[PDB]
Amino acid sequence: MDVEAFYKISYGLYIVTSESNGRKCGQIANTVFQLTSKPVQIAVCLNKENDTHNAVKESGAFGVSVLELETPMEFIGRFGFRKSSEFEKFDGVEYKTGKTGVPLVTQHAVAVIEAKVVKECDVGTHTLFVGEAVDAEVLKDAEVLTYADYHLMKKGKTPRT
Amino acid sequence: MDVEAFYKISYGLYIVTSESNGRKCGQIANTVFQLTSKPVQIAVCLNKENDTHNAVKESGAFGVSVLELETPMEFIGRFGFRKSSEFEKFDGVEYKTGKTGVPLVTQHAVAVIEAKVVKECDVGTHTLFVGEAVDAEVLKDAEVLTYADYHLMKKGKTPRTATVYFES
Ligand SMILES: NC(=O)c1ccc[n+]([C@@H]2O[C@H](COP(=O)([O-])OP(=O)(O)OC[C@H]3O[C@@H](n4cnc5c(N)ncnc54)[C@H](OP(=O)(O)O)[C@@H]3O)[C@@H](O)[C@H]2O)c1
Ligand SMILES: Cc1cc2nc3c(=O)[nH]c(=O)nc-3n(C[C@H](O)[C@H](O)[C@H](O)COP(=O)(O)O)c2cc1C
Repeated sequence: MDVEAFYKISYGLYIVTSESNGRKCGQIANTVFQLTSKPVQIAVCLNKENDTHNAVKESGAFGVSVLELETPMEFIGRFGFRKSSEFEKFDGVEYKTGKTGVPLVTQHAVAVIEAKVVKECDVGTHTLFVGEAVDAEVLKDAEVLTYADYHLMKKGKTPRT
Repeated sequence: MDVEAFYKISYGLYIVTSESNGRKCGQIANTVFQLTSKPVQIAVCLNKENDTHNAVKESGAFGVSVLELETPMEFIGRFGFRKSSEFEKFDGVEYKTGKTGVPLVTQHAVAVIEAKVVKECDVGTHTLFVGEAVDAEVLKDAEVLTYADYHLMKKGKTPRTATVYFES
């Protein structure tokens, strides 16, 4: 089995957020997808080792920020290469509080979505949370960043509108 | 709540296949994603009213063909009918059969993945099938077709994969 075949699967790039016990958590995730339309349900798959996973497990709510094409790599690293409980990821970033109580990061976001968890599907190393959308807003007219784009950025390439 | 925000989520375009009661089934789908790496697990979300949904639930296996950017619309159309015979879907289509028994469509595919269902997550109108990948292969050196590209091209417009430029 050639693991490189899985590189061919397409994804967006997002920040998945939640808050539990006054602790704001956020992580980068590429595994975010809409599952149904009646009602609108969005799934996020988070590693059980993540602080954001535990915040979602406890609070039963999560936010999703869809990242824009021009999101800086340091912003991606702020959320994707350290733990929320060990580094204040939200200090220095613009965000607001959703109707569910989750922090919705507006900085570099084309849109934000907040959802309440209605089902958890354990898949081993990760938990697939199924959330029913409670609110969603489009914030910018910018192009979205894809996971494939991010891999081109990793190679030193930079987006040019 | 602005529904347009949900259209900002990215997806690929795939043919999800299965075989049940000696009949090959296939359906276009955009909701296919890798859940885990240890072991590799792939999720596919299918509407309960689709024949492929039932084929996967019965057989416990599925295949995924990742479509190339240049896939003709007529080919995609073969796998998008609510009701169509096996011959209507597969006649003249290049495919091979994996150890799980599912037909792996290789035509217009950049890669194919074969999986055995290990868990089902019922989400109401759809079932999210969690499959443990048993095989996977890269077949071509071509760009993938994203769901957004598909929608653009369908309307005779240039793909995003062509409107965005990366500077080395
Ligand atoms: N939990 C999840 O669903 C999930 C999904 C993705 C990543 N992650 C985690 O996120 C962090 C950063 O991951 P990452 O995305 O930077 O990579 P990574 O998963 O750590 O991949 C390591 C290397 O594999 C190659 N590679 C992997 N995926 C590729 C792709 N889609 N396209 C092209 N090359 C690919 C590249 O090799 P070369 O650079 O040598 O070409 C890349 O540097 C890591 O801690 C990783 O474990 C978690
Ligand atoms: C490009 C990229 C994509 C990622 N995708 C996911 C994902 O889909 N699911 C996941 O659980 N972690 C994913 N991660 C890893 C988390 O963002 C990372 O482990 C983060 O440090 C977790 O933070 P937390 O402990 O504060 O939740 C990704 C990281 C990067 C850089």
